[PDB]
Amino acid sequence: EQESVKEFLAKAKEEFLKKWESPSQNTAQLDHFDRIKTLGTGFGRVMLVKHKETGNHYAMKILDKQKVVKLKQIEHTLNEKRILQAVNFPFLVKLEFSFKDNSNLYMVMEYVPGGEMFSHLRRIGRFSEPHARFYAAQIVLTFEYLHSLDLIYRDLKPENLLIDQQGYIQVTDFGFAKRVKGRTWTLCGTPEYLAPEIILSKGYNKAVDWWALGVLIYEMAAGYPPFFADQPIQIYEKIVSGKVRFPSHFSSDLKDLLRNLLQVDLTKRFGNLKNGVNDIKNHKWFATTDWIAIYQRKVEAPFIPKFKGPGDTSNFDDYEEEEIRVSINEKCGKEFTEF
Ligand SMILES: Cc1ccc2c(n1)N(C)[C@H](CO)CCNC2
Ligand SMILES: Cc1ccc2c(n1)N(C)[C@H](CO)CCNC2
Ligand SMILES: Cc1ccc2c(n1)N(C)[C@H](CO)CCNC2
Ligand SMILES: Cc1ccc2c(n1)N(C)[C@H](CO)CCNC2
Repeated sequence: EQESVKEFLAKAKEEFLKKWESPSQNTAQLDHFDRIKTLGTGFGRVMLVKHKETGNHYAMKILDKQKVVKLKQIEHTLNEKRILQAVNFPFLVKLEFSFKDNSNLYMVMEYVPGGEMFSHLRRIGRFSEPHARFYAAQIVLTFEYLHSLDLIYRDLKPENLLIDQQGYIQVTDFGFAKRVKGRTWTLCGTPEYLAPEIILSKGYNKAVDWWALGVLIYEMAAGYPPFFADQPIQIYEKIVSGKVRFPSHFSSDLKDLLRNLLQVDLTKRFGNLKNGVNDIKNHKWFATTDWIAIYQRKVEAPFIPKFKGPGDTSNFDDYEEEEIRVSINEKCGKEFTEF
């Protein structure tokens, strides 16, 4: 559909609000699926499952209700599921089902077989600037979409970006995402990717996602993130200084974009100025990017992950296989009424 960015975002917001104000609930149950393999573990696990009637594969995120309460994650788990059931964008993973039982919360999403961007980045070492720019353009469009809905993402990093069968990104986890008008205050995220105003316990806004994009672009093009150290306290000291050194192989345009995204003063940071996302989209580093062609998935990707079929797990790693235990008695019912 050929139309302005403004009209596209206006309709996107109308559609999001309809699902936001009436969330879907209870759309499957656990014994509708066969368990295949644990894909990741950290109050929660991600497991490859297969729907018994259709044969379709899904990634099932399982959260232990007792651990969420103790780790003070209740509102974040409610945010994640409510946001995931309401969004719709080419680079966002689709939630197909959600439900809960006596012990756990379950979010059943499309399974993306290509693996995490993190794995591919670490195998190759670094991405060339055109390869990094292909991925970065998808994040810029996704953040323009999310921010226009008043959503902040708050966990951009290579482990949260999966690569699909066409070589495009799927942003998968929404565990820290939140609908925010104005400012928000929770400490969350991952140390290497935190903006200075999060570290300093300030009231912060969507500018923290544009800072995180600067960290991601740096890490994709260098092979390592710009602020790193053995301990979080030392990482935080480097972030708040904002002193950054760039590899000599970085182009001048890449360095300029990064100095404007990794701007410690949030009131001067690209993405947070009067022209908003257009200061990023119009930057010289993106001069070759065809934004419509990226959105429509018409650009050939830099590479296609190797995998054998929709159930192949070869691009994910191996974890001890543990039970999914469901109590005879219901736990934490009041806390998760809305889920
Ligand atoms: C499909 C899949 C596998 C492994 C993981 C995963 N998803 N995700 C996105 C989690 C966050 O939920 C973080 C990355 N590591 C484990
Ligand atoms: C009762 C309540 C309201 C709002 C919030 C909340 N609890 N908590 C504790 C979360 C963490 O889950 C972050 C702080 N801001 C939102
Ligand atoms: C440059 C331009 C114009 C119009 C649009 C556009 N880009 N994109 C890529 C959006 C998403 O941002 C969807 C396609 N239609 C509207
Ligand atoms: C294997 C399995 C099944 C069911 C349960 C279980 N384990 N355990 C041990 C839990 C967790 O302490 C408590 C008992 N209720 C359900």
